Amino acid sequence: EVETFAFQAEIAQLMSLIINTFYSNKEIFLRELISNSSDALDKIRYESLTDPSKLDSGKELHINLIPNKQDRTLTIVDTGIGMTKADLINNLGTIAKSGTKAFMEALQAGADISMIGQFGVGFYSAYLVAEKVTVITKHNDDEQYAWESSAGGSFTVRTDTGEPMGRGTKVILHLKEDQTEYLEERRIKEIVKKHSQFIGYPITLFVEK
Amino acid sequence: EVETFAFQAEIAQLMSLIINTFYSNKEIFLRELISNSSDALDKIRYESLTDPSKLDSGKELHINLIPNKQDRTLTIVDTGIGMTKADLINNLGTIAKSGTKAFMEALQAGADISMIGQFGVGFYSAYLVAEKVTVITKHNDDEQYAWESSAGGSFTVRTDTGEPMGRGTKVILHLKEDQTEYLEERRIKEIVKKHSQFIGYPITLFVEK
Ligand SMILES: CN(C(=O)c1cc2c(C(=O)N3CCCC3)[nH]nc2cc1O)c1ccc(N2CCOCC2)cc1
Ligand SMILES: CN(C(=O)c1cc2c(C(=O)N3CCCC3)[nH]nc2cc1O)c1ccc(N2CCOCC2)cc1
Repeated sequence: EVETFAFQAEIAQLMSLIINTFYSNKEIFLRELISNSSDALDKIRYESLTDPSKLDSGKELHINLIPNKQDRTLTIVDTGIGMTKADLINNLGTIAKSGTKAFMEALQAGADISMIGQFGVGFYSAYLVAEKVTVITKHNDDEQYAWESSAGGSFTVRTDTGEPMGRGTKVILHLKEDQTEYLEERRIKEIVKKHSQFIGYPITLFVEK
Repeated sequence: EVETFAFQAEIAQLMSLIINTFYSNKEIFLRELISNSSDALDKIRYESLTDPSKLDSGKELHINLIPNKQDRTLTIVDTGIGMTKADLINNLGTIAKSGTKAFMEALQAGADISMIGQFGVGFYSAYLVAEKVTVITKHNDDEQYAWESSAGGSFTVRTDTGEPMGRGTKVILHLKEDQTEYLEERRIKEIVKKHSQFIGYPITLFVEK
């Protein structure tokens, strides 16, 4: 039912560095996640040019930002290409290996944590603000999956029996208690305007009722 | 034999802006092209994880920089995924439309030409230094092609009967007379160190004999 995996050694080391380093410029996590969503959307958009049937699972290409004060969660939803079971368990970790090692070498040489995206491992900056990250994903060629990690060197992958999402990725950030500023509408708008002004897909902020 | 196509209106406008604007920070073209090569290499590397036969056309994943003082050309060769005929004629132009329009709107609003890559149209910065650009490409699923443009609103595409390259893309920059500094070893090294220090593939500079 639920399978548990160890992160690649380099990724586990990067996650501990992120979780334990005193670093006040935490807002970069949102830019990194939106950039990842933009990449997934670019991929499905490109693939649909030669195979329009790839859009049968949904034609709208967008990003939704969903803060939830009551649950203390910030959700980033996109209708990109999504990820396969192989992506979640191995492919993405394999690809991230050289960038993770290079990033850690750069930090040692005095680089700033904000440079994380230049190494293709921006996702892990989510651990600056989140105690747990849950990722629900659906690729055309595979089942709907739930990936999850509270760091500590492991992650889980299971088939997701929850609401179907058609195609794409939903990243659910379970925020740390001192990081609730990222649930504020004005704060999210400020971050998006500063870092993500130039993304080629509509970014919609869902206002809480 | 040789087919001639018009650039999409927005791209033709961007090219004229690039060719006609007084802008001294021309070195960004090399960073933009190396970033494009890195993207192509990421794609083949990722695809090879689920289908290792995609590497039958070549296992080495790298970038070569080849200045040629005698021909006044700077060649950037990569062994990435390469491009199909559809990529050259339509797909890449289609995708670049929103980014090109957005980039031009940003320039109007005072943005710097160096921001070109943030709009996914970095390739066109090649026209800061080149009077003509020739692109030889080979994707696993297609024939070897030669794309070429001296701007002026048109480009050509033909099947290439020249040396086979296995898989990848070769960008040949026919430099403007006042832009020969980009053929100098020290100058290329300076640019690569400043802008491309963090690329996940070997970048080899070929020294002229
Ligand atoms: C296909 N795909 C996605 O569906 C997707 C993944 C996301 C992640 C993420 O990175 N992970 C979530 C689980 C663990 C790793 N964060 N937000 C995401 C939004 C998405 O739509 C995807 C997009 C981008 C990238 N990367 C970009 C940087 O360079 C390396 C590849 C890899 C996959
Ligand atoms: C698959 N592929 C390539 O084989 C390749 C293309 C290159 C270009 C280029 O852009 N063009 C050459 C002909 C006309 C347009 N310049 N140097 C390149 C090196 C390459 O290996 C490729 C790589 C990157 C991208 N883009 C990145 C930015 O975002 C939009 C997509 C699109 C295709």
